Amino acid sequence: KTHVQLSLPVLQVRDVLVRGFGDSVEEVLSEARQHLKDGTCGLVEVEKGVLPQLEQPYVFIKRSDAAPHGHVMVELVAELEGIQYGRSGETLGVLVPHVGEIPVAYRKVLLRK
Repeated sequence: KTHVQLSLPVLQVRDVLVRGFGDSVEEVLSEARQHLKDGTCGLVEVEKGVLPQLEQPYVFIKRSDAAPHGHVMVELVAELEGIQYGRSGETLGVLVPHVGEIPVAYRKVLLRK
């Protein structure tokens, strides 16, 4: 399937134990896609002061369309030193590994895979 229905645990930035997916744009997109498939991917909602508490490169989920079955269609865009690899809509949040942090909510998305 080109798209997969996922429910992503929304984590508070100060709870996150592993604050990024790796060290290159290509690695973080790779790792983010693997964790999304394995159900080991969390979402941090971007507000003032969140991104400097996480590790670059960042992986964003961005709205790719204007929401089948409640699930917003999203795609991945990475960012490193102010350059983004990908072009998409509004940021829903930044992806991080999930290693058992208690979420505050769940974000239903349809992921272009």
